[PDB]
Amino acid sequence: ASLRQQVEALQGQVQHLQAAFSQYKKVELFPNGQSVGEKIFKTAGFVKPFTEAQLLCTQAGGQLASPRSAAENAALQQLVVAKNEAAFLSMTDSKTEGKFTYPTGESLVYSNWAPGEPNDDGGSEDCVEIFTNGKWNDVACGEKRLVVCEF
Amino acid sequence: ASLRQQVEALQGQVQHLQAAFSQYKKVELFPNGQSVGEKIFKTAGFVKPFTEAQLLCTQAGGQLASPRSAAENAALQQLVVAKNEAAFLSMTDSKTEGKFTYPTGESLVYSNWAPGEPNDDGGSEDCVEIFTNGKWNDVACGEKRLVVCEF
Amino acid sequence: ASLRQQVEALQGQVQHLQAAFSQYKKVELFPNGQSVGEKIFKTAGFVKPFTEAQLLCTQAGGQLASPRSAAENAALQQLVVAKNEAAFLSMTDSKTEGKFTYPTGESLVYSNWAPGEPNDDGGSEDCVEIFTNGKWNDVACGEKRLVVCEF
Ligand SMILES: OC[C@H]1O[C@H](O[C@H]2[C@@H](O)[C@H](O)[C@@H](CO)O[C@@H]2O)[C@@H](O)[C@@H](O)[C@@H]1O
Ligand SMILES: OC[C@H]1O[C@H](O[C@H]2[C@@H](O)[C@H](O)[C@@H](CO)O[C@@H]2O)[C@@H](O)[C@@H](O)[C@@H]1O
Ligand SMILES: OC[C@H]1O[C@H](O[C@H]2[C@@H](O)[C@H](O)[C@@H](CO)O[C@@H]2O)[C@@H](O)[C@@H](O)[C@@H]1O
Ligand SMILES: [Ca+2]
Ligand SMILES: [Ca+2]
Ligand SMILES: [Ca+2]
Ligand SMILES: [Ca+2]
Ligand SMILES: [Ca+2]
Ligand SMILES: [Ca+2]
Ligand SMILES: [Ca+2]
Ligand SMILES: [Ca+2]
Ligand SMILES: [Ca+2]
Repeated sequence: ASLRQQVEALQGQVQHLQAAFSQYKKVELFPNGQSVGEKIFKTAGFVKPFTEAQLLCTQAGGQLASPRSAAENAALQQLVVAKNEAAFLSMTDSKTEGKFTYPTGESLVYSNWAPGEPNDDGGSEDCVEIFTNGKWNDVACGEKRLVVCEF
Repeated sequence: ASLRQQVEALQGQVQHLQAAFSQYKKVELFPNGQSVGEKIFKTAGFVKPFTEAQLLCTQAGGQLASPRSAAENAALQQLVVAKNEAAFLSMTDSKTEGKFTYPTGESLVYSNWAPGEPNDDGGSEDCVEIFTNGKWNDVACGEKRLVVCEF
Repeated sequence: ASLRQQVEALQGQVQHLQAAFSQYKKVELFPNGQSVGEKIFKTAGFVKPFTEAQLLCTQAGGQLASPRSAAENAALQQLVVAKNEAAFLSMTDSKTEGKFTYPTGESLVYSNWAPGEPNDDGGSEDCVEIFTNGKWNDVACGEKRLVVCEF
């Protein structure tokens, strides 16, 4: 009656929010965001050394891009191609050389290394970038690569 | 009194939600977006040729700015005025020389041609740009113009 | 009635909506935003003079950043440091010299002045900027500093 009518109204509000929010999400993701599954990649539009880009992500409430999938990597790669800038991933074998780990300290459930990589070139390459072709290369942490954080 | 305090719940949350979403809408629209009606113009902030720009928009789940009225053209000019870059529109007479149409193929319902426009200069100008003064000029689709999508 | 078949509905949506929005929050605030309480500071990412910038904010539905607590101030300081540009605050003493107020003509409830500030250098400094250390300074309103709106 008066409850029928006000739930019926609660109905319209929630539909209005889904359409509005839906169109808003599109707006947010253009042009510096990629959506794939339940994760979002977003670029900061610029480049920084690993430690500098790493802290950018953590405090924004997310973390460096950690594609655990060829699908996540291809989307991330869509972002890297776009800026025409190779980007850091979250992974680092700085604990123990030769074995790369996610920031929790876990081990890689997925990789997309480029031929010859990782080679720890110079005896000092413990971070990872992703190329415009989507493939991986371990590299020194002090190099400035595109900042892309996952959410 | 049960579902009374069950729907009074969702209602509360739906309300707090609408406030949040409302403040956040105005945050994304700053500074690279305009809201006019139910349409949302958003500029990337850089220039591209028509085809690259067109792709960008289609891929963000939208398309190139297609002002359909005074009010809409005015909102779009804002973005243009602000970036001091002439932007591209979706409209083309690539099919029938002299007949400009939206991507859907439909003929124009509004226009704002600059005095003496279009002129298909050089014997080839199939695309459209909006100036900082609002008026329209046709241009070669190879030109790099400001990218602005509509959602 | 059959209403309990429909509140079981609003429930799930509101749930899905709230979670989905909660993630785009972190998404949007990166890299140019910072929340603090229920206020958001958002940088336009460039520098303009007081008059021009205060308009970009007021036309975006907001206003020039008005930190009113040590917290709100610390948050704003975050942005300024990141972009490495001292930013304008909303407050001026153009009405009455030596007397700083908000756009509401209201008088300050928090300040974090640099030592010996404000000094109205050359008797021509009616505006406020905030340094990369969080400290305040009264500057020429004609000067161009970082644009940051509070929403
Ligand atoms: O910084 C120069 C060079 O560094 C990176 O790659 C280097 C090394 O990591 C690779 O193993 C070898 C062979 O693949 O090439 C470089 O020595 C990349 O950032 C690369 O793009 C860059 O030119
Ligand atoms: O790319 C050069 C020039 O192209 C466009 O305008 C040209 C033509 O379309 C106009 O009809 C004439 C008359 O003003 O001007 C040019 O010839 C514009 O995009 C223009 O800004 C640009 O310089
Ligand atoms: O652009 C010069 C200078 O202006 C501002 O500071 C000036 C004045 O307002 C200060 O009171 C004194 C003492 O700190 O310094 C200057 O004279 C600031 O905007 C400053 O960053 C700037 O370099
Ligand atoms: Ca090592
Ligand atoms: Ca290594
Ligand atoms: Ca290497
Ligand atoms: Ca033609
Ligand atoms: Ca033509
Ligand atoms: Ca022309
Ligand atoms: Ca004065
Ligand atoms: Ca003064
Ligand atoms: Ca001063």
